[PDB]
Amino acid sequence: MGHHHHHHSHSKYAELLAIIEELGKEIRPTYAGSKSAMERLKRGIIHARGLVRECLAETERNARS
Amino acid sequence: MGHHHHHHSHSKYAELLAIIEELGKEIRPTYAGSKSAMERLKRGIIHARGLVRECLAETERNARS
Repeated sequence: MGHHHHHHSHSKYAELLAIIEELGKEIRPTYAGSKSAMERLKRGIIHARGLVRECLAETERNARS
Repeated sequence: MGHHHHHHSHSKYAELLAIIEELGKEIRPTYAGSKSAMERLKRGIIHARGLVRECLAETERNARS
């Protein structure tokens, strides 16, 4: 419990969270046949994957894989 | 052509990738008005969001600001 998001600092993670919390909102209008919402949904989904691949290229070498 | 992934390292980022790319598909049946699809999309998004908070809070202890 705590309706108080952290501010978007210079971080893959702060942005990655900010994207995915947005994408959950745009499900309702996308399902309701709204073409602007499905665009925002897709836009963030690809943008999020971009941060995940930045984080993977880093953390996979930093792990042992 | 970047469909080939790496062997998923024991990490939430690897699982996170697998979710978010699949959400890219989930846009199509959700927008179509499939009630099963909006539930898959949302389930994936709240799961993904949880993974990001786990690694964000951990990087909050690691990195300063």
